[PDB]
Amino acid sequence: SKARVYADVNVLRPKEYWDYEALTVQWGEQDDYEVVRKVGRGKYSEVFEGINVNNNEKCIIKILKPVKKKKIKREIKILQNLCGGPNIVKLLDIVRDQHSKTPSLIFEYVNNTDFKVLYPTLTDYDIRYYIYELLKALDYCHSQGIMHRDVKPHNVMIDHELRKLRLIDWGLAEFYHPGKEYNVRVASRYFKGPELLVDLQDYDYSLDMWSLGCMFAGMIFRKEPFFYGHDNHDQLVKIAKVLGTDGLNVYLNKYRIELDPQLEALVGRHSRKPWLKFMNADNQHLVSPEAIDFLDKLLRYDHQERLTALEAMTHPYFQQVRAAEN
Ligand SMILES: O=c1cc(-c2ccc(O)c(O)c2)oc2cc(O)cc(O)c12
Repeated sequence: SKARVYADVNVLRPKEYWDYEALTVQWGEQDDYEVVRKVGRGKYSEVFEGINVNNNEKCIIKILKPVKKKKIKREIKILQNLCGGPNIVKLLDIVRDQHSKTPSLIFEYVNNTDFKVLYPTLTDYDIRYYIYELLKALDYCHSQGIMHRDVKPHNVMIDHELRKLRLIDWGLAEFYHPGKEYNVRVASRYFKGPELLVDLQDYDYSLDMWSLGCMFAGMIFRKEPFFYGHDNHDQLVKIAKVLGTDGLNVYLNKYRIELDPQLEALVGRHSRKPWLKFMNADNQHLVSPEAIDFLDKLLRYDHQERLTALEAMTHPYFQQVRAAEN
């Protein structure tokens, strides 16, 4: 299996571009940046609104928890490679504590509203707009040879007033190389593509399109997370109970994959549930044939069948957003 688009990006570029292990970091001044207030946290970092003391401008200070240096340089390399791309978070500086050497990444500040509060207020038009903005970021990183591998609302910062969106947390992102077998313990459970869940390791940028599909279903159906598995086995069961097992079977057969007996037994057999069965009084104003058609084209078991980010942006679902831009 191989990407249908941008498969040669890292092939054609100098090794300096994707060989992140050979990076030697230029450390800035730790004292340029002061923590103002904690805003976020996760397994690998803590995140603070900060102040650049030279120019009194806001910034984000992402303090990294202990991890292998390889992973730090990977995230730094990918951020440098993508800095300036549409809707990609801007890495501004890289600094460290002198005594403990704990690194922090300094980013542009985005005046975010949390998705659990923001999304329920978004009109049908806003959903189209912000998803279009997120697609610009994904097509860009894909075009630059990078898979994000952790698309989810928690990693999409939205300053709603300015209608500004940024794709953040590149800490699980990787360079795409034709034929490479990747770790499948990426993404957050509710957003893991079937490839991850059945152990297909030669995946590509299309993994992000599945994750975007999950985010999008959660928005239009007002069911967050859309596929709510308690563990990775359960996650595949939850998918199969919507897409149906006949489709899973064709998929597995195509890529010569068999499930673990325990996993196979848990998935069982399930008819496909048509998308309209998720419409209700709460989500009615958001669910249209174009939304459904676009969703259907993202949530396919076969990663090769999913729309690319570039095709996604051209879907008639976005035609109003494109017209506003043109
Ligand atoms: O502007 C924000 C920027 C970031 C951020 C930026 C880059 C990252 O690699 C990351 O992991 C988080 O994270 C936030 C997290 C928040 O809760 C609120 C925010 O405004 C931000």
